[PDB]
Amino acid sequence: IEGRSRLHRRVVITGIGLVTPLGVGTHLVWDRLIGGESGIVSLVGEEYKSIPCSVAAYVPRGSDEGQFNEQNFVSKSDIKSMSSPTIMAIGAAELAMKDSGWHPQSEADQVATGVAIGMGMIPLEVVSETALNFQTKGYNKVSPFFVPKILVNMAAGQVSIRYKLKGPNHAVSTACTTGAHAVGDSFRFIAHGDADVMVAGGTDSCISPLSLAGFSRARALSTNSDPKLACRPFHPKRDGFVMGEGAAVLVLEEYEHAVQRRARIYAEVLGYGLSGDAGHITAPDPEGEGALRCMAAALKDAGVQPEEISYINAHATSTPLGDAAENKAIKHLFKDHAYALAVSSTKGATGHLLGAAGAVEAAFTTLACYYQKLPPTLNLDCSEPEFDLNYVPLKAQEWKTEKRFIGLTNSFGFGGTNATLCIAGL
Amino acid sequence: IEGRSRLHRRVVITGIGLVTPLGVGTHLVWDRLIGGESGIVSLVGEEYKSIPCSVAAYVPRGSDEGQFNEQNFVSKSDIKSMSSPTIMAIGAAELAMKDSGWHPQSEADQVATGVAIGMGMIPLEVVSETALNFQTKGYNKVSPFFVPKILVNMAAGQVSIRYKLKGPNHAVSTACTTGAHAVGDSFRFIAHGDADVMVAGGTDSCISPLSLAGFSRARALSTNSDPKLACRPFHPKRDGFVMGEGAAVLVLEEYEHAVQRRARIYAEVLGYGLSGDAGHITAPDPEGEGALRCMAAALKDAGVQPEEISYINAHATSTPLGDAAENKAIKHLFKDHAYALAVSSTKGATGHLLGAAGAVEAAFTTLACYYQKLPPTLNLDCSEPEFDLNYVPLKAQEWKTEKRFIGLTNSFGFGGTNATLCIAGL
Ligand SMILES: [N+]
Ligand SMILES: [N+]
Repeated sequence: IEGRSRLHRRVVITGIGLVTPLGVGTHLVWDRLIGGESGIVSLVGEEYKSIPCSVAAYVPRGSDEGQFNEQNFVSKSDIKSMSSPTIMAIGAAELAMKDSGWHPQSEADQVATGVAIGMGMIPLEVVSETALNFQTKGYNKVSPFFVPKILVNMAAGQVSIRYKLKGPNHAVSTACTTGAHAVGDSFRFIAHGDADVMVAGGTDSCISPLSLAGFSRARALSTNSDPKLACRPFHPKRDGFVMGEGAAVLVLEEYEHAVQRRARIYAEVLGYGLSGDAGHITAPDPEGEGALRCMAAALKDAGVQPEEISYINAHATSTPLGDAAENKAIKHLFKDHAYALAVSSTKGATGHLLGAAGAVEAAFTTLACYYQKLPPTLNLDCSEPEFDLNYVPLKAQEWKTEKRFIGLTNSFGFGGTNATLCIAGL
Repeated sequence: IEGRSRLHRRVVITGIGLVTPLGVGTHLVWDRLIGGESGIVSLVGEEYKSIPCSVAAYVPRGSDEGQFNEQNFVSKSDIKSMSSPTIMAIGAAELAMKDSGWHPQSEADQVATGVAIGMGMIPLEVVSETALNFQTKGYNKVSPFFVPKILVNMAAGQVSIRYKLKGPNHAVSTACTTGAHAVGDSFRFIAHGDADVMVAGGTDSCISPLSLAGFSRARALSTNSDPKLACRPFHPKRDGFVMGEGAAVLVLEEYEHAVQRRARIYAEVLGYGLSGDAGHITAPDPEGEGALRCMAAALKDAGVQPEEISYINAHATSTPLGDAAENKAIKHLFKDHAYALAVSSTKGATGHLLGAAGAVEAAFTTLACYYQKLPPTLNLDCSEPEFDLNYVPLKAQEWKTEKRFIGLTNSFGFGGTNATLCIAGL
């Protein structure tokens, strides 16, 4: 005959694990973010000679609290067999599950818990080094681990294997929209009943001369040699994004499941919206039409009116055209209400985490909901007349409301692929 | 706290586009498959001399009907900006949309049509060739299109741009499960209301010395030098898969939407199940637990009892362990009903299309429903005691009886990622 009705369950976020250029550990990173810190640094080394971009954002490595020590998460042997983004994902997943208090042991809990971690790009250096090894030293020098090491889905696979997660096992690779799709897809799977818990997020760790060359050739990266100033979303002098690396993982969980085990609940995922610009492979719709459609779709999924939104964590990566288009979309969707909400882009602090960007920013939007405090857009000391909203410039803002705090987070990628998540306080 | 009831719509398949080693074009490819043909051939090229593998399945190229002519779909200029899998996906999507009669022109129809095309692995030679170019000829000799060519989501992106498809734009990358996830995710998006039409599928075209070396070092590939016999799913002498290339795209469409425009409908997508083995990085569970769980999840999603299944298109790639494990899962789940259904693997005809495998096999299962005719498992002239089911050996079987024709198609991937689709006649 026709469609029936089915139960659509409620989904909450009960844990967050962050491995980022601001540091390692969700709450330390939040403190640093709110305090106006940044992990953008100058490139070092002759190997970056000739490339127009001279800055990036690295995960700080070492044994100190807040630094990333791979050995805390994977063994020396495991290091050789997995890629850098996979290792970061395992770290972030470990931290997220510890943050959530969810460590499935029984077969039932194992099968009820899935993984949806995406990666935006293959580890290019693993491919090129192996090719050289193969071409010079022959077949027998190729590692039996080569293929599993290089596959985009192996962050999700290894997290599943290492933590015994037997539910849905999914991995998206949608360029800079990856981390948002991972969270949204996990939300849908839980709402649908495929799993009661999902370990969701994104990872990327591919800063190298070759990758920076590629993105510079696509004219995507900032050419500013000053790492303090390079990334400045909405700023008149913005000149391209700054490549970062890291992983962000969130534990999503069915609402009753969370309540019954007395989990700490940060926020509820209310809606997920998706669209395509269908315009250009790298340039965004200049009017921001795709961004408007995915934000609108997220609001429709959530059953929320534009007027009910308090905060938008913008994608705004510090590009001339990108930031302007998103700003346009926000103003066109929210009309007079655009002046009554707050928008900020946190990429000034983290850099652009590529496949992890949408997940890290879903984490920051979740924490903004939980704390009703908004992280700043760094470096925004002035703006053009077209940028006339509250972008939380420079300094964090309190945002207290007695009504429900509801936020959106946007992610857009090459290929014109767009997603928005609608996340709310409880 | 437990959630709210929402409309869950019905979803049908109204077009199929195939670019495969059996040829190009829907009913042509089906005819060849049903006729017992195969596209597996000897590897040609001196670059393959050192590697143990000697067979593969290529898309036949040329201007004859049934051959792939890239110039029919993409300009000579656009070719340079796109990878081989992207080009095959464009061809497959155009053919699928032609087959469906869906060419959206209105703003409403364009926004209602999304794209979900995945890719398992980008061609490795694009990376290593660019690396060499960068090293020896410098930054300013790197193609500005390098990053687009190495992104998994570019097939979905290009299909969106080229056919102005403005709905959800999503690209999964779950190794050999990719094509199944793309169709299932599309099904869920349409059922949920995100889109009324999705152009869904998978593409891969990465046969190269390094890729084959990788799979050989992983002990995944048949070393049989006879292309007529190399791939033989369920056979006593099976010894690894044969790598293929290609793309398969299906137009999924909301049921009322299809009826209203008087679409020709092939089949209904009833359910989608996902699981993870959480075991070995490349091998499936020897007892097929994960496979059992994803099949069972698909039946649950579809609202269908095991006894209602009449046909399974097996993932069975022609590996000792994998084929036995899937067979075990089928027997464990269906119990005595396992002897009442039919199971076949079509990889003897196409080879293993990697990220496209689950989509091509979804297409074949869809056509099995439509025609009530089952494609054979090639080369199965005998079997071991444990393989005691009806595998449609050698010759196609008519399947016109019982009640509703309901099929399953299974796909399994490295990282233990599993998916099943349940697809039925109407
Ligand atoms: N964002
Ligand atoms: N299959």
